[PDB]
Amino acid sequence: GLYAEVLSFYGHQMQKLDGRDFAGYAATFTEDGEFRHSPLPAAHTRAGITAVLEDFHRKFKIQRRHWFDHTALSQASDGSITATSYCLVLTVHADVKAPEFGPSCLVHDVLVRGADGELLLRSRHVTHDHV
Amino acid sequence: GLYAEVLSFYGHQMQKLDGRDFAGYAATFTEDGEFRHSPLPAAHTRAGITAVLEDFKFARKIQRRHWFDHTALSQITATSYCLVLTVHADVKAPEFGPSCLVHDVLVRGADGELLLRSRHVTHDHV
Amino acid sequence: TITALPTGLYAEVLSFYGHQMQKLDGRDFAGYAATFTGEFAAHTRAGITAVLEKIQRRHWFDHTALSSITATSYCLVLTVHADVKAPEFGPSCLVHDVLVLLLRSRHVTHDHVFP
Repeated sequence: GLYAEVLSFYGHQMQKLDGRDFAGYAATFTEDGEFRHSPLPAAHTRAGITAVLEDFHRKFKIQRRHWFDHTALSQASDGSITATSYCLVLTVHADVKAPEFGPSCLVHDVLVRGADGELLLRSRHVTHDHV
Repeated sequence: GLYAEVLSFYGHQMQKLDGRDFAGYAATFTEDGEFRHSPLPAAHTRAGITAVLEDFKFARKIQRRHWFDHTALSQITATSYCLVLTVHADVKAPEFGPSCLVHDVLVRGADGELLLRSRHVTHDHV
Repeated sequence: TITALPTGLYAEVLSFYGHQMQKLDGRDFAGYAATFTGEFAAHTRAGITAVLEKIQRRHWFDHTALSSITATSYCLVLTVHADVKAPEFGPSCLVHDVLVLLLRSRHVTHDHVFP
């Protein structure tokens, strides 16, 4: 049940990000949420995560898609859920049917539960397979 | 439990489509099932969906794969990413495209099976 | 429906694949072979490990379909070269598995190889 719940969490989360719902995407993080886009320092809090998303977005006629695969879960000692997933970024250009691909990434997530049973992302660290 | 069942539903459904089992694929729709390949009039009923698939360029040298990702269910309405792969004989690297959004409406069958009332596909490059 | 398999088993298979492929792609060839009981043709874990023996590969899976449990999945291999952001793709494969979670056999066919 937990595995399907995390996949569903990721499904809604990524569709917000790719739909330019940067505030909704940040809302899936804890309020002290930690996000490292690349090995620039990590962004902190939802407002910080939102700012980082806008800035890396200005470079983008463009429709981005963040595909996930092979999510692997494990329980930490503090009740947190460690998640590691593959991610492949698609960049779709207007009137060009073939997307261009890259980067291929590893997504290191720390998930938490809480009083109301809902999951939230404490931290996300993204590494690039070509780096 | 429903989320895993929908992923399972898509796994069998897409493998039918990619295996050129167009009638089996249409059988995953309701009787009045509706399919819209792009914003082209939409096909109606199993025969209409099957006919549309038969008509639409390719088996001696082409193998297609319709990958799904990030299924999100809501209220059953389903939206998933889709990426089409075109594999050519003796060519290891597939051709990619289009990248699509799959807007689905899921309902409960009489046998208790899942079925698609409607499927609307949009293309990310349009 | 009455012939459907439990949904918990389906998620368990996806999780099984998630841990399994990450070991393989991390060049943990013994850990990957440890997910077999098994034939791959190579036989037993020691034979599988030996056969497996700059570049970072990723084996993506999709559309797992279950039916001993017979499993068939799509697989797409990514080859990522150092300092090159766009991966190289291929082959696209079908993964035929028999689950008892552990594998006796994995039969991989290539979509670009026609009869």
